[PDB]
Amino acid sequence: LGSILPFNEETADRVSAYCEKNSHGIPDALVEHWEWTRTRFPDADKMSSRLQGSWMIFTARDRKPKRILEIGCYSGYSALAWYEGTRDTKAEIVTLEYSPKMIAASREAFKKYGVGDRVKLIEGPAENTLKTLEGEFDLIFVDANKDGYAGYVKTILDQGLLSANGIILCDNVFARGLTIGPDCAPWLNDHVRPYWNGCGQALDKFSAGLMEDPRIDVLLLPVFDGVTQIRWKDG
Amino acid sequence: LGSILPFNEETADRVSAYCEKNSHGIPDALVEHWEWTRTRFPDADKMSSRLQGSWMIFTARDRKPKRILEIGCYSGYSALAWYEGTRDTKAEIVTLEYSPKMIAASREAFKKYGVGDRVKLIEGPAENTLKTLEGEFDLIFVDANKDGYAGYVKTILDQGLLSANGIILCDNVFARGLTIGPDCAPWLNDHVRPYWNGCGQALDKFSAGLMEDPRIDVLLLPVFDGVTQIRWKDG
Repeated sequence: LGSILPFNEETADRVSAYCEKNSHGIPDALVEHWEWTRTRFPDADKMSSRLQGSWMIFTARDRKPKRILEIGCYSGYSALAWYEGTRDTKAEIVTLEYSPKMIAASREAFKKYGVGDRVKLIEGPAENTLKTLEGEFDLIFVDANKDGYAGYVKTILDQGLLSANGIILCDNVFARGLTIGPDCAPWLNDHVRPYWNGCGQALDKFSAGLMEDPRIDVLLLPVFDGVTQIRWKDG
Repeated sequence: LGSILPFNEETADRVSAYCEKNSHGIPDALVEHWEWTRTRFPDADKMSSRLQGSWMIFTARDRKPKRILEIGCYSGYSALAWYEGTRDTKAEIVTLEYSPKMIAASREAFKKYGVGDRVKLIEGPAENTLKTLEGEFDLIFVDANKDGYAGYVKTILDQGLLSANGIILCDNVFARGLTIGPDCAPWLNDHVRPYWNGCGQALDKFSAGLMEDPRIDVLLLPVFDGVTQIRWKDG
């Protein structure tokens, strides 16, 4: 038997709002950023919910990571979540982004937000800029091109970019359900179905490959759009 | 739009099985106890998958708590998961139960598994026994009587049973969706619906009440049957 409650669209949305009502919210400045991102960007679908911002901030305050790595910055929403969750420690936040528009968008938001230089944006293809990083990170958040997740994790592990007691959090691993199977997101609009199906197929192979890597513990958590947790096996 | 993917019953079960297939499984000895629990208590109407077992183990290996408290032992499945995930740190596990058949099942299981060295089962009304505990716990798992959650958490916080860096995880907070409202679980078996509706009312009052406590950060995570994370507010 299963670990997922079945909801229709209306009710899933309603239960999300219930979680937000009954979870501490994100700071006002991050709400304003979120609303702005939604207003400014057509592809604003790539950005998390307010609840997910709460989850990122909770996670940071709980784990207290010393360095955070983020693969995929988009409009900086999640970077600013990590920044908020780490004010007491002034953790370093390294975030990688490929898209010139998102790069500009992010520096813009980061500028505006008043973040100090502990937030560092590195520009260029992540598969390459990842390889150049020094040291190790306590929390790594992966949410860039879905067809690149397998490569990213491989580089993280190979070069020891994940600290001993760190975790990798990979986002959107379900591809709305299409990671599991083509008939698993019947509600998707026709114009985005080819995209999610492509992602789903790549994330399926990604997920399978993780199970073949004897260095790590893997937990695919059925929350949000699917979150894979990865840690170094103790073992 | 929200943070929860909509799935019909069939598809939700398929996605659940996908998560199990693509997460490290629980040990053979724990699979055996899981089977035993489903047989001995076939009317349990209990959500406790292998995946949740994987989650509990991953969580303990990750967080490395020095001591674990759980309120609601049932058949000892979760206690044994905690045991597995804390093998190399020798963590103390204190579990509270009041049902005589559950106490019986758990003692038999704990003896068969050989986990008595560091699993301590405390018998009696958890309301009262919880208050007798001393020290602090790094991880607290609450899954007992749902009308009790508010009183358990208040005792935990008032007596400082939660360590500074610890977390409380409260399970089944959604009551199958009925916490959010009576129309939120149309798939549910009507023979258990009065029961879960009653739980849902209590858990709604519980969730609202958590938001009024200035001492804590709260996140209601839409995973499994609803998991509330609680920590001390910084700080």
